[PDB]
Amino acid sequence: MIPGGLSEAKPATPEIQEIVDKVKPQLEEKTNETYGKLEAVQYKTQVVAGTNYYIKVRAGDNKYMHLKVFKSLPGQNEDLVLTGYQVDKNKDDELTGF
Repeated sequence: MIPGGLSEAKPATPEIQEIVDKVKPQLEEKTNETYGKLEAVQYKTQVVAGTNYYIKVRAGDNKYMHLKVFKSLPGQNEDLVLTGYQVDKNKDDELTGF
């Protein structure tokens, strides 16, 4: 029905890859490097004042990049955010909380 709180990793989808595909550029200048297609692989979602996001996304090459976005409900203007990301994080890195 409505499982809130960091749950297991739901396998990414077009929406998961959208969060990352929406913060991939926010990641380029928010870290100090340039990432590439973020082929989402899995993503942890939870609830609070909207819905945060966790996403183990393939950073193009064999490298990976964890992602942490926040959902600020539907309100036009800007939407979602890149609340964090574990750069250079490999697959073994389960998202767990973040």
